[PDB]
Amino acid sequence: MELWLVRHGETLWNREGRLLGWTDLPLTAEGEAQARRLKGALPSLPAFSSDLLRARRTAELAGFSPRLYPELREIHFGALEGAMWETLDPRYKEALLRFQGFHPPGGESLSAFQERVFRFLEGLKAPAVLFTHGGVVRAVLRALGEDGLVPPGSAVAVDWPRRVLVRLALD
Repeated sequence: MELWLVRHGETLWNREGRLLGWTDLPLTAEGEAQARRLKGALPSLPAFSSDLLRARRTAELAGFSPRLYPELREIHFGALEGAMWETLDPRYKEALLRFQGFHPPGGESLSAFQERVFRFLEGLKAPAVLFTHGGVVRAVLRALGEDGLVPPGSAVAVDWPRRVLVRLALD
């Protein structure tokens, strides 16, 4: 199934390097600019989006009217919400780097996050554009055997659950 996954535009925490999960931050001026550039670059397909502000706003500025699904939200970092990557305990840094064995207090485990994301993708019956988060795109790319890091406001199209089709970044 052709699916286009879009990483929302940047927020202040991108430059600051803080774990951004369910904390509902707004896009920055540049973030909104990134979203606008996506308009006309994404296919005209049914759209879905994380219900968090930054994702919804990206979808809007990209020219879509998506149906909201919390299942497309970034992982819930719990007590680690807002933590600077830099100061993150080695055990947590490693878990996030290797994308495994991560269960922050008061948050969501990486295994539960993957289950949530993949269950949502499984339910899609036809091609669609998904406005989501870095961790979601990462989970998908990693499951397809590729490096999952993509720039804010960029997109990736995949043939789920078989392969990556294209990565699109705009300047």
